[PDB]
Amino acid sequence: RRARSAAWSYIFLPEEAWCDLTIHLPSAVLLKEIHIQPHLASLATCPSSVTVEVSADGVNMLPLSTPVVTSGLTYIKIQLVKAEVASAVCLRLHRPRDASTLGLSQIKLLGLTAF
Amino acid sequence: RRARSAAWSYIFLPEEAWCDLTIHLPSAVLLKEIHIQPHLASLATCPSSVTVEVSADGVNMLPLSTPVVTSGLTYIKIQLVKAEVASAVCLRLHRPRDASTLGLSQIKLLGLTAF
Repeated sequence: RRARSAAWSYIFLPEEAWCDLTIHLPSAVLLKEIHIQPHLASLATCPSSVTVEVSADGVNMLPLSTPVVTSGLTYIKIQLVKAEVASAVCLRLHRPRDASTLGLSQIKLLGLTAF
Repeated sequence: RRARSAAWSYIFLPEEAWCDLTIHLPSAVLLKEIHIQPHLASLATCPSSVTVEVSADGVNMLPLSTPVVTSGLTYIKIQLVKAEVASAVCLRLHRPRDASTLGLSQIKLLGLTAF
């Protein structure tokens, strides 16, 4: 807490409105919750809206729902009502409403494997 | 900048969702823009939505429009299309979306007097 430096910072072009982060798990697991941690020192760099793309095959992303508004949140916790298999998870992050830089502290993919 | 302490901090009760700040000008002036500065060190304490109540008589508040969403903004600038007389300005500030404390740095009422 109060690290004052973003772990990952993205610079937005003026034409660009969505930044993609794609996580390829080594094997397909059941996915229940996804936790995204914005930068606590500056919530101006927090994304305005985050939609979540998952893929059971890992190459064809069939996402989950509408984009969730994440403005003014110290911690983004996205929880699935239905747990679904996902060998790859892609995250489209919108441009922040005021700042032009995207600040993320940590991305967590919580779930269970079989066997 | 980076003062790390809010100039004014409000503690929210769990039942309370709106906090009112009422500014009584000594004389009625034309009002064009209202500038509200949230706490720059922590935008978790920034209000989620701010509606603006003005009053020409100063005792009967006839507000201006729907509440403006202010989540994730380093600076709240509210500008009137039509300048209206206002001897008193009241500001209802919503509870922040994540934090339970309201952090404001400065409130500015920009306008013109006659004569």
